Amino acid sequence: AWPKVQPEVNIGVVGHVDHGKTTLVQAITGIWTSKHSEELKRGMTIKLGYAETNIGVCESCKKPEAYVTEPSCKSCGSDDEPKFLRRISFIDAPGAEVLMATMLSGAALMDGAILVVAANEPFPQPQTREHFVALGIIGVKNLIIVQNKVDVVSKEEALSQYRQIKQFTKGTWAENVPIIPVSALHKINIDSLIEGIEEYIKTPYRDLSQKPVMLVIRSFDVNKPGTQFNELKGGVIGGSIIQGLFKVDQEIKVLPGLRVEKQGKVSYEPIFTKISSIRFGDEEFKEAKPGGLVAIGTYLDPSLTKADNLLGSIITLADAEVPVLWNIRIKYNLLERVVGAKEMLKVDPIRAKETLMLSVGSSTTLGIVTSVKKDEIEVELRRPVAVWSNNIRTVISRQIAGRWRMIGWGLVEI
Ligand SMILES: Nc1nc2c(ncn2[C@@H]2O[C@H](COP(=O)(O)OP(=O)(O)NP(=O)(O)O)[C@@H](O)[C@H]2O)c(=O)[nH]1
Ligand SMILES: Nc1nc2c(ncn2[C@@H]2O[C@H](COP(=O)(O)OP(=O)(O)NP(=O)(O)O)[C@@H](O)[C@H]2O)c(=O)[nH]1
Ligand SMILES: [Mg+2]
Repeated sequence: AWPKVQPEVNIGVVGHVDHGKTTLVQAITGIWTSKHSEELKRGMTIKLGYAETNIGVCESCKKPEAYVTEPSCKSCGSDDEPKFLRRISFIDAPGAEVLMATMLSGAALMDGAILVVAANEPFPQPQTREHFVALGIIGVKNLIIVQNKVDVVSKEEALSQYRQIKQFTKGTWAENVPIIPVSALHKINIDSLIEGIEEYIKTPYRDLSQKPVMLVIRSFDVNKPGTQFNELKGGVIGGSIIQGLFKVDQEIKVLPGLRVEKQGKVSYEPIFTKISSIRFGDEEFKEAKPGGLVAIGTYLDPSLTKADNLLGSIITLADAEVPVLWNIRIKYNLLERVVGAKEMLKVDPIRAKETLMLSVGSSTTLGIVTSVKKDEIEVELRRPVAVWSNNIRTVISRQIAGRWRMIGWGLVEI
């Protein structure tokens, strides 16, 4: 048998709209990540999608077919049980250009990524470029490029695009990134991709001694109709542990917390609760480490967590000291041009009184620029952000021609 363990690594799946990200995650895991009504009706990813799978290898078989996602080697002609390697998970991003902020929130959770490129579309499409640039900025450099939909192009066409992809990465941080051709729809060469994931997206070192921090991307009311009181539960908060670890029965807090009134002014009150349960996928555990998206059960009124209310928050231990800032100072750099537009225009300098969009951890916040210098801006935010470490990465977007566009990045200075 294979052990039941949490996933130990998060692999992002990014790329231009409809290039096959969600279908690729389904080919690997058997799971369709889209769970929302609007997603099913529109046939698109809107919220971050999630799926897990075990990975093993049949030691008597040849590679790549030796790599499997279930405890059988019958497919490669062996009655032996495959050796368990690890459990992995996928963060499935939306490709829609209007949803770049959601992609950015997901990239904060990624240990590595797959950039999906459709073989039957011109290269490089706007969000092929934009998601690529985003990965570089955020530092998700453990990248595999997947050439998808090879089932609907000729070998000559696939090879032509392959050369253009290598020339695109030439002279960049991604110069040595592998390109793996697949058909996600027809599950062709998926075993080669699994081998690639093992080779190029290793599980990173973790620091379990660091103060526990979870970035929140989901929150739920888990109570269903037709249930007895015996099985009813408090609110559930979902996200990624980025350092340390959490345990059942630990006192925790949600930051910045709840928007309330205090002294005639808007304030955020830290939400204190206790961990009632820990789940990854369909399995319960007593503790949670980095890797995977964890569901933290709490004793909170489920009305506090319903419908992703706490998206963008962080969770820490109750006694942790974490800055919660209404005003932030950013040591920044600007991109040369707007890479996500159909026509890439020059990026204008930041000006005082501009409204910018700031991506910090899983959070997305608008703010007004109150100060500009050569290397530094100060921003007054509409909602405070939890800043759990010094020099956390932020991504800066500007509204250009009616769309939020990534224009730069920086370090939040505390
Ligand atoms: N021929 C072919 N079609 C594919 C392949 N992979 C995906 N498609 C098709 O491409 C369409 C989009 O697939 P989807 O996985 O939803 O793409 P996406 O990149 O997740 N879209 P979004 O950016 O909106 O999340 C679907 O009709 C799907 O069946 C493939 O390998 N071959
Ligand atoms: N810690 C913990 N997580 C749970 C518990 N029950 C469900 N979850 C997690 O919460 C998420 C949603 O649960 P699920 O029952 O699948 O769907 P749901 O509760 O109907 N959510 P929604 O109403 O948003 O559809 C999943 O990630 C699941 O693993 C629980 O008792 N404890
Ligand atoms: Mg999708």
